[PDB]
Amino acid sequence: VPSQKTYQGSYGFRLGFLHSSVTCTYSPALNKLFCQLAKTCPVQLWVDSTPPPGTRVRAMAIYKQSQHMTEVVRRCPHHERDGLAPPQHLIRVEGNLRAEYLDDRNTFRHSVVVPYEPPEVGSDCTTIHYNYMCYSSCMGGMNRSPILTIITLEDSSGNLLGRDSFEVRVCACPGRDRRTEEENLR
Ligand SMILES: [Zn+2]
Repeated sequence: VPSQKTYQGSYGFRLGFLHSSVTCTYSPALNKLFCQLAKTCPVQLWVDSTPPPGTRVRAMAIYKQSQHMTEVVRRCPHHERDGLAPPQHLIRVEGNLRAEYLDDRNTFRHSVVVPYEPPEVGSDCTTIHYNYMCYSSCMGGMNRSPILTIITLEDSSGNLLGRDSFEVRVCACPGRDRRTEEENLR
């Protein structure tokens, strides 16, 4: 099972989030992103030093709870029904002409990878636009089992260079749900 532990590594890799009728909102308190289905989720990649050419960025979802971490996160039957992302994949990347949709031969886990690109002129960070294609309610079962998105910075061979992660709740009312959860967190 993929590790969720933060690993800034040698390039000082870490994620940043943007608040984007709320379609996508991030709670620092809960280290949790709340977003609507199939809407743009801007995730920022920050590094202290530019990684080597050929560096890649992979996004993968896993269940948070240890008791279900061996289960593969995938879309529900209803939702697995752009000609690029396989219908079974929860996470899609929007606006990248080099996204690769992968299925691990041994674990059957899904992931989407794009080349790492240095911040463009006029920016201090690199931003990736993710879309979540199924609701937490579809994937969580009775006791709403939460999922985590794990983002890894990798070299051309797949070797780990850095990792960061966040809980994600894909839901109809991101704004309301965040308030409810932060409320309960108090
Ligand atoms: Zn679904």
